[PDB]
Amino acid sequence: LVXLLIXL
Repeated sequence: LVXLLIXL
């Protein structure tokens, strides 16, 4: 969702 945070 945000780069590699929270999935993509």
